[PDB]
Amino acid sequence: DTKIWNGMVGELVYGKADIAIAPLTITLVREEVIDFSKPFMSLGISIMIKKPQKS
Amino acid sequence: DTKIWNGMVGELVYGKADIAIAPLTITLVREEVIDFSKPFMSLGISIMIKKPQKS
Repeated sequence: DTKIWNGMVGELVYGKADIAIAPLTITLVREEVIDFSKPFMSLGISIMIKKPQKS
Repeated sequence: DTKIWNGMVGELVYGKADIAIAPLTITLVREEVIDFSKPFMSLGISIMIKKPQKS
């Protein structure tokens, strides 16, 4: 609605913060306003299930 | 010895090539001379063993 970044990006875009060292997912629209470094931690959606025991 | 980049980077640094779309591992010393994009394919060292035989 306002197209105003909240959160850490709103602290980075609006001069409130100097840098971010945080679990920030690199997306397209986030690089449109700030600059990421290269990723330090690759990840993806994973399947958490119960550890099974003796059906 | 010569500190001359061979390969695709030597084609990119020395103006021979315009861009690289190739399996190029992003390292520190490679970014010291050219600019990578964000990685399109995360990977790592994997363990190839024999598939369990059907004997």
